[PDB]
Amino acid sequence: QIKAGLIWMNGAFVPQEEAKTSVLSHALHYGTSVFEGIRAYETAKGPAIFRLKEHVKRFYNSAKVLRMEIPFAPEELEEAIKEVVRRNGYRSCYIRPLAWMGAKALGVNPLPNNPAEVMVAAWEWVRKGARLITSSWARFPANVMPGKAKVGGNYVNSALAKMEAVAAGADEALLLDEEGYVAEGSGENLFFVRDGVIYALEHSVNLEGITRDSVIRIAKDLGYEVQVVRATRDQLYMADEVFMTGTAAEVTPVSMIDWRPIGKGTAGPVALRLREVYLEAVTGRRPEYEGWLTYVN
Amino acid sequence: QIKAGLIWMNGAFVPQEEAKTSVLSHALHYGTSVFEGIRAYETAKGPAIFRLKEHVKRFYNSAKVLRMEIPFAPEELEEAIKEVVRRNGYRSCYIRPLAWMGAKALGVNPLPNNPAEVMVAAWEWAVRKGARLITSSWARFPANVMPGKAKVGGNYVNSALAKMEAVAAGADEALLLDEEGYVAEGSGENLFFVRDGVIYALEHSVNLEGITRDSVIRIAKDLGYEVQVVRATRDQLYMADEVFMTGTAAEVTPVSMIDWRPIGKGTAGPVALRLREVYLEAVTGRRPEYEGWLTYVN
Amino acid sequence: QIKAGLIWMNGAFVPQEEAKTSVLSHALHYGTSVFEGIRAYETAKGPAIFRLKEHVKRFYNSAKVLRMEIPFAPEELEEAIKEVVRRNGYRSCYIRPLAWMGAKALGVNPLPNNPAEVMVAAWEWGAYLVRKGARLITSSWARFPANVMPGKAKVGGNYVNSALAKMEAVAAGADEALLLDEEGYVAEGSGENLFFVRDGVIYALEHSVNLEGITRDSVIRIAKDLGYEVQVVRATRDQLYMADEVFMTGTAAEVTPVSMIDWRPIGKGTAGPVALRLREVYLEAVTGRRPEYEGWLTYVN
Amino acid sequence: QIKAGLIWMNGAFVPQEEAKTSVLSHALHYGTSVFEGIRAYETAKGPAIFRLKEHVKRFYNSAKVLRMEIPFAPEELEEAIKEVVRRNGYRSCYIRPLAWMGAKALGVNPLPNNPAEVMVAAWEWGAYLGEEAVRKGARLITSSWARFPANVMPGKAKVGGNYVNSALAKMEAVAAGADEALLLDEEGYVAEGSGENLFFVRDGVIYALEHSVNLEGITRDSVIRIAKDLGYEVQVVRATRDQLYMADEVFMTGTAAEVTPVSMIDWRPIGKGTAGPVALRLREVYLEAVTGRRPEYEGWLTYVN
Amino acid sequence: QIKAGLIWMNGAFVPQEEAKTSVLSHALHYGTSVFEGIRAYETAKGPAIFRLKEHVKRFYNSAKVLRMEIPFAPEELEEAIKEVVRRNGYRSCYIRPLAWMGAKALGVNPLPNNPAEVMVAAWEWAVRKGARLITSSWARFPANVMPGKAKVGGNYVNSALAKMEAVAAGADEALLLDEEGYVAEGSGENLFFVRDGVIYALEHSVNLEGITRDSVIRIAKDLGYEVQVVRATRDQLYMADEVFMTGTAAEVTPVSMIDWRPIGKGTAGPVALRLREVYLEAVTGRRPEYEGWLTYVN
Amino acid sequence: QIKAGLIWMNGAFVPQEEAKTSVLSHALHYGTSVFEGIRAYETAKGPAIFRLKEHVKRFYNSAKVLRMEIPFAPEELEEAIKEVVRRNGYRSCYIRPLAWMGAKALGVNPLPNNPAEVMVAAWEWGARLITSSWARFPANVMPGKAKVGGNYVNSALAKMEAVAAGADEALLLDEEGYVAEGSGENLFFVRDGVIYALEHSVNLEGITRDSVIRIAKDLGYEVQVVRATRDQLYMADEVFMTGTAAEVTPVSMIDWRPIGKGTAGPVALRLREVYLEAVTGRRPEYEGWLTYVN
Ligand SMILES: Cc1[nH+]cc(COP(=O)(O)O)c(CN[C@@H](CCC(=O)O)C(=O)O)c1O
Ligand SMILES: Cc1[nH+]cc(COP(=O)(O)O)c(CN[C@@H](CCC(=O)O)C(=O)O)c1O
Ligand SMILES: Cc1[nH+]cc(COP(=O)(O)O)c(CN[C@@H](CCC(=O)O)C(=O)O)c1O
Ligand SMILES: Cc1[nH+]cc(COP(=O)(O)O)c(CN[C@@H](CCC(=O)O)C(=O)O)c1O
Ligand SMILES: Cc1[nH+]cc(COP(=O)(O)O)c(CN[C@@H](CCC(=O)O)C(=O)O)c1O
Ligand SMILES: Cc1[nH+]cc(COP(=O)(O)O)c(CN[C@@H](CCC(=O)O)C(=O)O)c1O
Repeated sequence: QIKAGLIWMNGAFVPQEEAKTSVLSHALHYGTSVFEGIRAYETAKGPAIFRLKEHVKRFYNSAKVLRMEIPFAPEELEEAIKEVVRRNGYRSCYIRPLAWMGAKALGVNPLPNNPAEVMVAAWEWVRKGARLITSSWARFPANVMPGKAKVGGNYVNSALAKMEAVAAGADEALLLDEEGYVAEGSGENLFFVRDGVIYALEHSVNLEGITRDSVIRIAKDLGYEVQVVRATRDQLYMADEVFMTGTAAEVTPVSMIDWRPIGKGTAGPVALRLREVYLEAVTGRRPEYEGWLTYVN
Repeated sequence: QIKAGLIWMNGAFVPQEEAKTSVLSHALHYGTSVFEGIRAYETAKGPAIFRLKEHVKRFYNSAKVLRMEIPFAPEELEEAIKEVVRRNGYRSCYIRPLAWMGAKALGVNPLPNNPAEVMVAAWEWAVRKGARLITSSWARFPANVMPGKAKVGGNYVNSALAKMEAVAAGADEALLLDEEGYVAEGSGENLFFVRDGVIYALEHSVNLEGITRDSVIRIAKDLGYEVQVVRATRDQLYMADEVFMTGTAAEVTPVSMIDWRPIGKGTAGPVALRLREVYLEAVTGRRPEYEGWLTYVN
Repeated sequence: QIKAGLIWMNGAFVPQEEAKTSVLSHALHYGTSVFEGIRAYETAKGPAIFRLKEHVKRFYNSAKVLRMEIPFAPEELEEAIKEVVRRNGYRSCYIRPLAWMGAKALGVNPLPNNPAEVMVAAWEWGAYLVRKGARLITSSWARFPANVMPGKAKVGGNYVNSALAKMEAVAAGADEALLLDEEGYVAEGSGENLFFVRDGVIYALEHSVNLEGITRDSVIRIAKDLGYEVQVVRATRDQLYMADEVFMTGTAAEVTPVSMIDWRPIGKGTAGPVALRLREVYLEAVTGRRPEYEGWLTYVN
Repeated sequence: QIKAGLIWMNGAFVPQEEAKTSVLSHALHYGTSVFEGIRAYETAKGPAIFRLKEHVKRFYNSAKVLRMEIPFAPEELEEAIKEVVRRNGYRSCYIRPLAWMGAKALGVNPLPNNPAEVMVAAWEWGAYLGEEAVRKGARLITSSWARFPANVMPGKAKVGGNYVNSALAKMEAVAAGADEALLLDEEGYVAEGSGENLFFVRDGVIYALEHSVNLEGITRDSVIRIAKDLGYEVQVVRATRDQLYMADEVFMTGTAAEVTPVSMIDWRPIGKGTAGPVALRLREVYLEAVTGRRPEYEGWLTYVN
Repeated sequence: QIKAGLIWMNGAFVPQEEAKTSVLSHALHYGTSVFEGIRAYETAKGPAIFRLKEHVKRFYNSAKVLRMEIPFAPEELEEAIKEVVRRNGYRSCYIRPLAWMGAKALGVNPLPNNPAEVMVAAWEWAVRKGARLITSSWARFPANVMPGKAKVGGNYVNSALAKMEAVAAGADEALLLDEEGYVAEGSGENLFFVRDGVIYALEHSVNLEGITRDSVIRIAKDLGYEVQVVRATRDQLYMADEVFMTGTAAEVTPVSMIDWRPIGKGTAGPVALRLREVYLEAVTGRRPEYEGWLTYVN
Repeated sequence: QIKAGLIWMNGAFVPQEEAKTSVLSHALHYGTSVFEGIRAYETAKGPAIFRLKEHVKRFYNSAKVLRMEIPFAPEELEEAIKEVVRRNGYRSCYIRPLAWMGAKALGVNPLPNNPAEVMVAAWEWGARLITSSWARFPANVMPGKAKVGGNYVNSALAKMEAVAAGADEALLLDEEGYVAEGSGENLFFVRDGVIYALEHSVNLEGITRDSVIRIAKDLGYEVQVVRATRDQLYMADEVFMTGTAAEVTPVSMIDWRPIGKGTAGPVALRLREVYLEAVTGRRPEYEGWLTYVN
């Protein structure tokens, strides 16, 4: 079981055992929910939530894609997110906001079910490099599933790929789009390095990662040249380095893809350095990035 | 609110109010659930569930796709489905079995959450004018993106988007095309068209293998119609003598217009209407040759 | 120049020189027209139009796709089609019915331009009545997906794709172009449907993104009547390269044996026995020499 | 009916009633024609045609795609385009040059029909002095018709046949209650409107869509230059429908559309739900440019008087 | 090392050691070769080659695709194939005929290199528990990218990549999907599935028109099975009662699992096992009805 | 026949007639080989191999895609490549390194056949294009970033088609309809003074393409990397191809439609001249790209 503790349920905190919803909820049957992944890191000045406003903005943006109505103002949700950390006495934790279509009706159309129900829960929270395998499941085309949003149903595609990779003996799955180009990991964005240049993948059908965005800024600040391009699986095979970014994965070096060693076959210097500086940034050690932090105290 | 009444929750019936699950359930966050749609009709011999066996079989098959483990034998679920009708005193109703990944963990990989939790709920459940459809701007998922042969919760985000669009456009239902441009299926039903006396069922492609579609093809052949299974384009439908949809909820529904273009005479056609009539006769227990499709609750 | 003669213009015949339309016509700028291609053959009983009703039905079906309103009943157009042959004294000829959006406005939306203007013209064709076989070349232009252009209708704009393919084929030294769909499978010729024969079996291609040819339909019925097994399938270019025979069908092409594709000889390298036989029977049918196919003919006199 | 007046027909102007062609013209049957869309605006120095040479260049480029021969030097067409404005006494008008394959033959191959016949027509265009419609923003709906792949129809050319695709999408959108259609390419990415190019704005940055299978808009080009001149950062990217749904602003550009703010797509409000400050500003400066009020953009204007 | 023995080289047999070609051969650089896979089985009347004529016909058909010229008459190759078996004293063996572009030049265009050089080699020649497959991340080539109806050397880079992936993942074979997401074929075999007693062969799509597939369909029909040819998705296979592959080397091989999802009972099924056994009886000369498919070497 | 002379075979030079391999070699049956194309030009200081380091790196990168093991260190291959020029007395030549899967087994899986066999041979060394009916392979069908033997069946089919159609070279589109590359060259086009290099997409990352971009930028030309359609090329002021063998080749016509003036344009001609000056060691700023054999 998950140790969440007090959970914010539509305006008020309640014990975990009470945070329940009808099994007739539209989202439990049709994947009609949206969520976010936000982290808080321990700093010298107490817990700090990383880029809270960008994550909340995306939460509401994801809802707009489903024409879902969130019956709370962003400011309220932001307060609830800060409270779920305080009330549970968390320091380093992962925060999971969730908006879903309730049980007013079960016709496939979700509009009659508005406004959505909302909740916020949270729980306490490489050298060799991660091993990836390209999935047999293609990332959804942009006119099939809304890839720029974190819609529950989207993750069926992520789930299928993740299970496949794990079953194949790898750590994570790398999905290609329907055209054969690299898209993203089941829950991460991808980058590769070649001849000193850092290449971030275009958005294509992927989620516009906030970690990806953060990584790019940091890389440029450190003096690296950054290019945004479309990439094939063999451009990664031949890269000096490859790494993934994501709220949970932070910056994760990738040492192998499809049993083919990337560069030296272990985490490379660029990825390790980016990961380290990113960690310094989220823990409040870089004044230049203080704007990204929200201290709960 | 939905008037379901007593709901079967993992082996036992409980009041609708007690039928709840954690908001940390994997399926609530990642669309990792499977469900079925089954109907019971009133007959002179009491309520009869239509093709219960095929529906339960597909329920388990859908789970297989997600590598989801349903901790109950098919027979148990079948008894539960009959009892949800009995205990609630239903005659004409829609039955909704649901299997979903619980709250053991929230990593995207659902395997650690097995076995799945299960519940069965049910609730009491123009035509000549014909239904009006509009082709959706959302394409049906390719066979290597989402498992279209299964009724996986997440799949219905695609259906929901198309349905909302169709309704917002003033139509009754959406018609989705696959990514290559061919007709696929409705947001919740299969498609057929008729041309020069020949009935054309659409290939399975990326669609669900409808049980109503299956029933309709058998009925059509029994009535003596030639049936061909083909791939179809939107303009083949525009030029057809008739078009109709099939589905557990839609039964056999004639389609009189698509994209503001009238189909044939612009109203329900004779073939679709005959198939609908025989189908209704079958599900209400008035066709001896199709009694094998019914499961009498009493 | 085209020797059309008397042309039916929205209800009445006028000399060719008078059959004109404004250069501001919607169809001249946006390809918003639909047309048909119908052949009339000289028979022992005078000119006979081949499957007139099927063509007229398709003409109206094509208009339906563009939400184009044709201000004439099918019966009126069929009478006009018969009359264009008679009034010009034609025997064997090609008939070109055309409906186009007029000059009421030039907004891209054609609806405000309804109803469409209509005309029926015809000219002598096939004044004389292959063994070497036609040479095809696979085009670099793909036949339009079914959600890009309405391939089941004969919409004017559709033929830009056909025109591009045909020019390419001729420039490459071939007789006709063979287009593939966007997925890579064989679709149809720039203006014909395709068939192939392998081990005695006749394979007609599925409709996919192609026009449902009336000649294709006729050839299939003829093949079955002759006792041939006919299968409808999806095909790749190399399935054709390896076939014993390949042939095209179309109102203008009739039944044309294909002896070479992409410089690779098909079977024996010349027209095969099956295609030649189907062609002979088809020609006997259209010229009124087959009682079993009289239903397909409409004698003008 | 269209009030065109005197029309330039293959070298000479004729009354509208006489500007006709045979119903056996190749282009009337097979969409084998090319055309342009050019605007003339009133200025303190009389009517000014916007980016005439760029439009004429595209006209001849479109013909090249069809292997169509235009039997007139670009200099002649440009003069005819000027004369069509003068002769008809127009101030604010839309100009429609057209080149189509004639009636020499009706084989699908158009080569035998060369050279193409040509005409230049024009009609008054009402100037908009209001603001409510503009500030309310246009409503778009994503079409069920995909924009043609680059190996199906030549999307960089203004070929008549191409517009069957645009027409089907426009009718659909209008029937759905929207003002315009937004077409996606076969892969699912945003392409362009039935007759406009698309842009979106996010966090102060202007994003122009890549050319992909779309027409390379001359208005799009002008808008990008204006934006850069005003100090905005402009990026060229590929976009999905949901990137537009969550953008701060979305707007269309086109000779007829000028710069049109888009406030809603698929019933989902864009940003504030009305025209945004960025699109409104670009429209403002664009209009000042075509009306001869921006000295820095005078090179784009051709005065007829 | 491969124990081939005497190899037929452009007209005459030579010791294996002498069966070599220039490293400047066009086919070694650009995949411009064609080949066949033919089997001989031991019968009561000595070695018998299975459907030699069809295989030779396909050999020349494949060459036609590359505009490759085989400087030998089919009858000559057929004799060479029979001789590679008897001169080596083989009973049960696999025969590999090969035609490749030589070292006349190395421009990518192979026409200047005609005619092709040809050789015929042969060597002495899962089913119990069923094979385990995994869907590849490499899509089968579209019909306008590589000629899938021909056995062109270059094509097998796609097969090789898929097979390596499947083996590295712990499976026996790879199942490739086409670019659209539908099931295509194995890296070296065709696919079939069984549902409710009905046998479903997959359409040719972008796959090779297998001779074993052809044989299997005829046998299945002769045995009274209903056989349908269709387009299939991965989940249609997941939900099938049985799945099996066919190929010259694979013969008829039952598939008990795909992507770690058990097929039906999770072991070789009865239909696949029966088709395999009847096929073996046919190739070993025990079924008079299929004698026409055999070419006795003695 | 090819006048190659002495060929480096797995560590040692041997006469051409002795450079042979078993007809049972995996690569001869399944296209499982990788190769390179390298040129040496005459200079005032003797023969110079152009960007040897980059070609060798790509060679090993190509093998990785097939999970092919090359039993020699890159430094060893470099020496062999230089030696093949020396020992044959070559000045202006084309060098063809090749690694292929041998005859240990003929199962489709190449792994059991490792390590690969390797050889290095060499021999003394506007355009009209036509768009091919064969599409360049998608990135999940064949590894387009590597020079794998099997990949060239697609190139061979397109080249034969172009030549049969009367053209000099074939222009392939990807499955989506966009321009990809030539059967053996990369493509660029010019419009209003701006040079447009095509994105890598499913193409090979040409070393000549890379060199041309640097040259262009040094000359002051603005260079943009974009995706392109066939009609963008039809409407361009110029079009040209780049490749080790093709160097910088102007394209005057595509699909019988003249490009711009219909003859080689000014930009392509200047890039060609600077490139030729560079490879022949007449450009000090580009000397880093040359490896002198003597
Ligand atoms: C498909 C997907 N792509 C990219 C990302 C990376 O985006 P960002 O987090 O904004 O940099 C994420 C979040 N991946 C979540 C994984 C869920 C888990 O608990 O595991 C995350 O990091 O919350 C995705 O789900
Ligand atoms: C995508 C889909 N396609 C086809 C069908 C038709 O299949 P069948 O029901 O076996 O004949 C259904 C069930 N559509 C469900 C929608 C009902 C609802 O209220 O939601 C149904 O009929 O249960 C689908 O969801
Ligand atoms: C794209 C197309 N495909 C198939 C056919 C064959 O259909 P059918 O004619 O019904 O059997 C035709 C008619 N081709 C007309 C135009 C050719 C011409 O220019 O002439 C025709 O034969 O009238 C087509 O235009
Ligand atoms: C498909 C298309 N796309 C983009 C554009 C925008 O391009 P530009 O005008 O060069 O900036 C146009 C011109 N749309 C013409 C016709 C539509 C109308 O009638 O209005 C136009 O605006 O003249 C198009 O037709
Ligand atoms: C791609 C492919 N598909 C289907 C087949 C099956 O076709 P058939 O053999 O005609 O029924 C084969 C032959 N696969 C050869 C590989 C064996 C080997 O690796 O050795 C075979 O069975 O000879 C293929 O290579
Ligand atoms: C498909 C392909 N694409 C692009 C290129 C250009 O890359 P580069 O050489 O690194 O700039 C080459 C090399 N073409 C080789 C083969 C041609 C030949 O057969 O000769 C070459 O030029 O060596 C290719 O084979």
